[PDB]
Amino acid sequence: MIFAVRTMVGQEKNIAGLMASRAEKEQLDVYSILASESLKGYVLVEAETKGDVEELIKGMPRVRGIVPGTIAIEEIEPLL
Amino acid sequence: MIFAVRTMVGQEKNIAGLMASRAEKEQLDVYSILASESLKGYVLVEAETKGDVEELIKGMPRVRGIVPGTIAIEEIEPLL
Repeated sequence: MIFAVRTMVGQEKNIAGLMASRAEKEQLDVYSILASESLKGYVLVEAETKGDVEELIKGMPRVRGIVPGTIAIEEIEPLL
Repeated sequence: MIFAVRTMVGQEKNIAGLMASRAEKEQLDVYSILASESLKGYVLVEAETKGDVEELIKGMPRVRGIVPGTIAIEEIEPLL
């Protein structure tokens, strides 16, 4: 599933970097990460479960939470 | 411009994490980063110049280099 993680605007790359580090370190089932200045205040994360992402972002400063529901891949390209 | 950085297969997320950290730390003009297990051996990087990406990946273990030319955004979605 693709999830949108809501972040402070401008912290997208910083949080994506922290996510990638934590995902491999904690061996979370996180498959893809997208950060872009063109997508303000969101980091897109492909993961097996919502639980994976909840654990991924736990205690992360400047992360607000996960957008309810999932993101269809079709939503992504136009936003970029 | 969008660049494809060629990596060792399986190190895509690890390198993306290192990239995000280095980009903000060195204040490189790197705008977007995409890593995905679905895209084997490549990390996609949006940057102002090729120079930015060359500096981004400098001395990075498990990075082979930059794919010649640039990537049209249309190439991205089908590969995912």
